[PDB]
Amino acid sequence: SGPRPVVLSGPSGAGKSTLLKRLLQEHSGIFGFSVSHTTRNPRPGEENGKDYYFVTREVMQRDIAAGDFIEHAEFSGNLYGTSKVAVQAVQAMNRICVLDVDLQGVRNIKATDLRPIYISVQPPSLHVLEQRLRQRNTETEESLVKRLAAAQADMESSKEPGLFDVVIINDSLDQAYAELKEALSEEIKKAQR
Ligand SMILES: Nc1ncnc2c1ncn2[C@@H]1O[C@H](COP(=O)(O)OP(=O)(O)O)[C@@H](O)[C@H]1O
Ligand SMILES: Nc1nc2c(ncn2[C@@H]2O[C@H](COP(=O)(O)O)[C@@H](O)[C@H]2O)c(=O)[nH]1
Ligand code: ALF
Ligand SMILES: [K+]
Ligand SMILES: [Mg+2]
Repeated sequence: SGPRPVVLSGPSGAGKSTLLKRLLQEHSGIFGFSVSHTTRNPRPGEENGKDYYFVTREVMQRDIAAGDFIEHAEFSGNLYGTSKVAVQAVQAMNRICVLDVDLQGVRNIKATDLRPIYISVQPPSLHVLEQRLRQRNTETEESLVKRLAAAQADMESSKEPGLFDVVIINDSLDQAYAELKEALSEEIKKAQR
């Protein structure tokens, strides 16, 4: 009836992070980022407590047994999870929770009662995704290949009926960001009432 959380997914290197950062900055009073937990090493320019909760695998696994995570899955040999407190933190600020998860996270979230909107940020082609991943250069050659492999599997699943409410083709960043705003108009209107 009113505002609902937002689940944004897609293949690695498809522009999900950049689209969210512009959305969060331009709409700080509407959207709050869900800070997931990860076991991978921090990228340059990454800050703990904002992009992720950078923890070791022992710390992450101790939290899984403690039940701190609404969802969790492994990706590229590193652990990821959405903590229950991460969603509650955004809810405590009267903001729409925006989550960045993989395909496994989306299916896990389909079980939960958050009832979010599902947005898939897709590249124009698989080859373009490789170039954008290679330009970022934050992954090893082996990690890039398996990230490419998971991209195509998530690419085909993006066409699953009823999985993604809205699919964004990330060809032009301005065009993709405009489409993101348009699909979020109902959420922004609901939050502002
Ligand atoms: N519209 C676009 N055109 C060209 N490159 C883009 C576009 N959007 C994003 N990128 C590339 O994607 C990279 C960042 O991707 P990122 O959002 O971190 O991937 P993920 O979706 O896994 O978070 C940047 O290096 C940027 O060059
Ligand atoms: N299941 C799940 N996946 C996540 C979570 N956070 C990030 N991911 C996904 O894991 C991958 C990690 O990408 P990175 O953040 O290392 O660039 C991305 O596909 C991202 O969407 C999470 O909390 N849970
Ligand atoms: F969210 Al990414 F590579 F930046 F999976
Ligand atoms: K996240
Ligand atoms: Mg990201």
